[PDB]
Amino acid sequence: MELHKNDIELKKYNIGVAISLGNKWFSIDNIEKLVKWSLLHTKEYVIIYIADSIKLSDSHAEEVAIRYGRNLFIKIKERVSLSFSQDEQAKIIYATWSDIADSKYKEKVKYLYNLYDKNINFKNYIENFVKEWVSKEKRTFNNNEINKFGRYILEELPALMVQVKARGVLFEAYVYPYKTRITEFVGLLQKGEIFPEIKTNILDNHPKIFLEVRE
Repeated sequence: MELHKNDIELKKYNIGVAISLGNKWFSIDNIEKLVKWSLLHTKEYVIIYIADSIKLSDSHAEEVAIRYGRNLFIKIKERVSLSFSQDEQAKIIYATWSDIADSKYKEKVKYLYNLYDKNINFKNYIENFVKEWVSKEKRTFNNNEINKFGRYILEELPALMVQVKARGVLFEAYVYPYKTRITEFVGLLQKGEIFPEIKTNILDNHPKIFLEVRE
């Protein structure tokens, strides 16, 4: 379980663990290993949050937090309190969607929402994103559901792109087991190589660092 870079063993960064809820790789055991890896390599804190989710709330991410995320976090906490010492447990921050989606963050989401409504090339590219995901599944989805899912990605996009605070604590880097179409998309966005208007408006030359960590 190692990094797939000298600043990492110089422990320059706090590390987030970006959990994909319902993704088969994110067993409790694989989460515990990412948390162990992060505690060893982090500057100080490890931030655990739900990074995506592929009506009790107008915000999809918030609905995921209240319906499933809490019970996920309860299981992670019990596992950690058996696997790690009290002083290591003190370094872990369980960041709900509310701890992340502060004022500044919601302005970034609203910029993306309005771009998704007023720019058809952006809507279409985000929608084509969803279609390739669910082309991999047996289940089928209409165009209205596809357009709904596209909005849901946008809610999580700033957290992948910009360095943000979880309950007062900046984390510059996050770990994820493999490159995805999303992490490739974010990489182009941060460079201004795709939809340059987004970098100009919502990003700021401290880019969120993606660390690929797996067995």
